[PDB]
Amino acid sequence: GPGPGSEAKVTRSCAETRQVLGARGYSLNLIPPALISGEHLRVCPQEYTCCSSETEQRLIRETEATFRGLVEDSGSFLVHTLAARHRKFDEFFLEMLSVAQHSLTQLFSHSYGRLYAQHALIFNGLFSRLRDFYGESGEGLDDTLADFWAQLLERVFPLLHPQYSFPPDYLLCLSRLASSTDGSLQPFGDSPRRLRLQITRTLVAARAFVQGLETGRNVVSEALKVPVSEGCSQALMRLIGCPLCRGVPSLMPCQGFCLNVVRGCLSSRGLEPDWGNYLDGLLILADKLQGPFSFELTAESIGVKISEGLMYLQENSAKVSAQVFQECGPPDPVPARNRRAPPPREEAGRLWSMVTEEERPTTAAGTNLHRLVWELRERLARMRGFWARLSLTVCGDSRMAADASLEAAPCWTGAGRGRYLPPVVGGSPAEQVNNPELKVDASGPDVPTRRRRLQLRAATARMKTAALGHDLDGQDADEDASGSGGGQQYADDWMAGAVAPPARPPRPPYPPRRDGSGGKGGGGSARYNQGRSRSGGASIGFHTQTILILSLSALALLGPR
Repeated sequence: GPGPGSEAKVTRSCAETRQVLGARGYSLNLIPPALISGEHLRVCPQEYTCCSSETEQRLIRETEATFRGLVEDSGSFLVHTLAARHRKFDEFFLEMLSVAQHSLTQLFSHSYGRLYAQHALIFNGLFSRLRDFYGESGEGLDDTLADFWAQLLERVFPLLHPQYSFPPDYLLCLSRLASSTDGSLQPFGDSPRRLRLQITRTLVAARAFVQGLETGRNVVSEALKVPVSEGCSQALMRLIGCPLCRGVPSLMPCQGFCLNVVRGCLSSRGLEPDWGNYLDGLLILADKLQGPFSFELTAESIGVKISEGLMYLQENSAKVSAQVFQECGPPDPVPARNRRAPPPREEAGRLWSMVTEEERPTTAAGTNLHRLVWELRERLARMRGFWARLSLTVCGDSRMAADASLEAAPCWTGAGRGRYLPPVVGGSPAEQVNNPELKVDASGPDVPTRRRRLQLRAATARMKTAALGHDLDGQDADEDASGSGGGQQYADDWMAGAVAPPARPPRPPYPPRRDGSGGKGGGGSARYNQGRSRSGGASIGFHTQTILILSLSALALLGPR
């Protein structure tokens, strides 16, 4: 194949190797000027060499460091963007929570006057619980939304009818009436039904999205904590450092040889098949938050849904009075007057009024929401192939080292030169079992890969279910249904140690695993500890999150006390 021209030089000259590695800070006395009268090579073929064993080991470490730099920088970007998506999403929610709250204060102070002003804490208290629910700390928002209307009927009604006496029996009656006469649509119309349904189902869809982004952030952050195997460091030495130790720095690796080496180095790709399903859960959910579960629309609509209920309260005041002064007790005599009511009192200070509507935010607020869901949708989708791109990037960079040539021309194949022909395996560790250059047994994926793969699926199920507007009190079904899911299994370490008269610290006979371990003390889900297990106990380390708890058994040795 075609390639660049070369200068005639002494065959396998190690002086040239010294020029290349001396620039990297290698001690010059570790590299002879000509091939050493020994082989000294263990990872590279065992032949005469320019590398002392120290030089060979330095190259293994240097190539491993170069490898890690290309993976970690691309991972730091993904972690950074996941944090950026998270922060940007939360800031508009916090903003609209505050903007709606002020606009409601302006709306109700003028439209309802003292009826609102004396009770503003109740209306603003709701907003604090909208935020607490968003953070999963105030999940009892549904009861807060029910109590909101009970408090209003208890406290606004006596101000509408202040001629009547309201002992606590009537006040408590008014608070109960709201729950029984909302069924008849009298004290607030159907507004309580509108308010309670829209807010809760929108917030769980948004909360699921926040939880998903955090799940991804923590999945990727620990995926980079998967160590580089010693087999990878040796395969990387075969990739780059070996022809240099043979005194030929011009030979650089075939892309197909490289891809197999790098794919074997990346066991973290066990996260990949659930990474796609996890991002699909976010993407479907993101589309739902654009309109029917748009929180920014919901936030403003709170004002209208409450104002409608308070208008029904004033309109149906006579109808509510008919219930209050029969169910709570008889009417109070009052100094009612006939003929004509007095004219209303006016104020010397200019009074103002305003009206809110259930319209989506406009101009900058509307376009920021539109851009938010565009940035969330495109950036998440593009990073779906991240785990595959890790393998392609490292070997694309290695191709460009020899950009003046093609693999049609001879390239380095680990132990020699030519064109690489064996196949390149796919992704996940399952395909790395078939890897011809760096074989990896898929039976033992790394701990972050095992634990975080589970988290991706749990998030997937919740986000797709919440996309329907379903509460997050559902299940981890992959059918978006109420069927049960998750569970997993756990094992523990039983230990025994006499408390008295001997004071022996606890030690296992054996940890009873699913199979009972060597002591055969198990039954699948059952775990048994046998033998001289007096003064026994157990240590349980949960596998889904690092949590460790202890227990003890009342089997103290005691002796002939």
